Amino acid sequence: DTDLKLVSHNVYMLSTVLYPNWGQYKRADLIGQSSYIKNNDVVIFNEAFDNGASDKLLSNVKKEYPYQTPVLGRSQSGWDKTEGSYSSTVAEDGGVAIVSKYPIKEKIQHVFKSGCGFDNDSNKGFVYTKIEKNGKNVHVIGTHTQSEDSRCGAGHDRKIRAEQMKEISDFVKKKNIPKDETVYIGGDLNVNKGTPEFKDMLKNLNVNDVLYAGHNSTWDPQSNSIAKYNYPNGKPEHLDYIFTDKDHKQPKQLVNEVVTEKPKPWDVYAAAYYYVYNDFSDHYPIKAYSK
Ligand SMILES: [Mg+2]
Repeated sequence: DTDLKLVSHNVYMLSTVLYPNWGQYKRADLIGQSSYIKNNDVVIFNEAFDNGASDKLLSNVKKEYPYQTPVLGRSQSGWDKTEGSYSSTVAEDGGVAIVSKYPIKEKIQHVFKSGCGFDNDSNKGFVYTKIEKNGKNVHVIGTHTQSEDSRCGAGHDRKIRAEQMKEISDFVKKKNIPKDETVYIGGDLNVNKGTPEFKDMLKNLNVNDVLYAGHNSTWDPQSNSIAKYNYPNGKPEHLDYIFTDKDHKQPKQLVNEVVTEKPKPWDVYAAAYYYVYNDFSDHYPIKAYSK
């Protein structure tokens, strides 16, 4: 009715200056040609860091999703409001963008005030959109929260995520969005399913849990060729979600499906080594919808 089909995907579009050989441009095209990216209402991207590769990706999906936000933290242009700890002086944007098949009526970027000082060179945060479907409004917040960084510390990473999630939920409450409109909150939330922290996330984001489908992890060194390479030893975890605020209208029966679609194999002929991969990113995308 106003309920949406969404995808969220951390696309691993690292800086092509710092990480020249991660197939960023090749993957921007493959993602655009994929099936999972198609036939949704709204797509949330995370780790759209490299400006050129990210803009290519966004361009690759513009015909289907003509209404697009800028990428979080790139500049103040194109936003209805910029808030949080927005910095001109950070070399890296926040990598979050939202595209929509339906007109975006309002777009706000919020760079997180909470974070870690020895990788604070990112405008990480959330992007809020109000979207009009069938003359009615629906709200989508896309985000990407503090990674499990071995330098900041596990305990600190968890506290950072808590505060960042509270920034989102505070934003939602202060926005005074009428309770008869749904507010989706999704992205790479970096909290593993089935953990003590997971219960905290539901409270801090003010969301209900969802029904799950498909694969049982979203970052999976056992089946994903990119994750496998980077962290051969890694435990698969389920880190990407799309939830709705629990005090606003609920979808009929929200599902999060972890999609394991793979592109045709693609290579990087680095001077040092040759490598072949067959994933869009080191994370799998989530598709959310109600059946
Ligand atoms: Mg990552």
